[PDB]
Amino acid sequence: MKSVQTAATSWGTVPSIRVYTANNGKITERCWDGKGWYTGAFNEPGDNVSVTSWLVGSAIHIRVYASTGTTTTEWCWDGNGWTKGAYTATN
Amino acid sequence: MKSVQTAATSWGTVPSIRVYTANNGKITERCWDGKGWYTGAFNEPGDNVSVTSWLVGSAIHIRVYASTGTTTTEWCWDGNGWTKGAYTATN
Amino acid sequence: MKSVQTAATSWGTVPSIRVYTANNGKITERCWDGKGWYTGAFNEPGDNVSVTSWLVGSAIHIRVYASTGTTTTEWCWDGNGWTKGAYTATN
Ligand SMILES: OC[C@@]1(O)OC[C@@H](O)[C@@H](O)[C@@H]1O
Ligand SMILES: OC[C@@]1(O)OC[C@@H](O)[C@@H](O)[C@@H]1O
Ligand SMILES: OC[C@@]1(O)OC[C@@H](O)[C@@H](O)[C@@H]1O
Ligand SMILES: OC[C@@]1(O)OC[C@@H](O)[C@@H](O)[C@@H]1O
Ligand SMILES: OC[C@@]1(O)OC[C@@H](O)[C@@H](O)[C@@H]1O
Ligand SMILES: OC[C@@]1(O)OC[C@@H](O)[C@@H](O)[C@@H]1O
Repeated sequence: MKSVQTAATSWGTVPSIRVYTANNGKITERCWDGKGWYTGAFNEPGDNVSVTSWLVGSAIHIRVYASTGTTTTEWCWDGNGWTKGAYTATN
Repeated sequence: MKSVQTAATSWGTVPSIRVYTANNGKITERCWDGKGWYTGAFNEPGDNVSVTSWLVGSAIHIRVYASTGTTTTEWCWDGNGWTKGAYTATN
Repeated sequence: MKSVQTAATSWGTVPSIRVYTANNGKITERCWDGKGWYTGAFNEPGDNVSVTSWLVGSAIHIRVYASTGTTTTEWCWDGNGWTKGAYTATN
């Protein structure tokens, strides 16, 4: 019995938390902004996940690294929707 | 599981570091505060681990996400003990 | 199928990002500082990887925890080359 795999990030002092879970090839996102957990907009394929985030002033930026096989895809949140990032592995 | 699985967080400029290792279904904690590595109070079940933390002043707040199977348990350090948090993977 | 396993850290407001990938027993590093992804100096054996980093002023310090079997090795970046750290899982 394998286990799901998670990645977590947080920012500010409320704080906001985002937890990403890779489960059966699908990565989903749960969100905390101080008043209960809810399901976020991130939904992308992957068996492995890592995450980092940074603030510019008050604006959060999130990068999620989703891996299937040997291919890692980066996904970007910059305040107005998830988009694919430029990340590639060694060529 | 071939190898153990780790997660790490750090805070301040000394820094303090906490490293969580999932090994044989148990997660344990090693701590650095600038003066040598020692074993921390965290000990909970899990095959997978992730962590995030934030400061309020000089006071650290840690959240560890411990997963076994498809069950992810959030553990909260807010200065005095590890308490089960409100996190669920789905409302 | 099995997939590679990653860990990510970031700092500053550009930001700089480092992504560590464990692939078939080797951990390598990809780097972003605003101007394209490139291959970093980090290269160490391991089947699992986690990372944390902290700034002291504008100087970044990175700790990478590489695991093979039950043995976790800490690798330290402090501005001038990767060195093995004092981390042990026991004692
Ligand atoms: O406010 C919720 C939300 O917009 O926060 C930023 C990202 O985590 C999004 O996926 C998420 O749906
Ligand atoms: O704004 C998108 C982006 O430029 O952000 C920094 C890195 O995450 C890049 O790979 C990514 O394409
Ligand atoms: O000083 C050690 C300690 O109290 O630091 C905060 C948490 O990491 C605890 O598990 C840990 O025992
Ligand atoms: O104080 C505990 C708590 O409220 O902290 C913020 C989140 O980690 C919650 O899931 C958790 O229950
Ligand atoms: O500029 C790239 C670099 O020096 O940045 C700090 C560390 O990530 C190093 O491994 C890496 O080669
Ligand atoms: O400067 C290296 C070092 O002292 O930094 C703090 C911890 O990462 C230690 O394990 C490590 O040896």
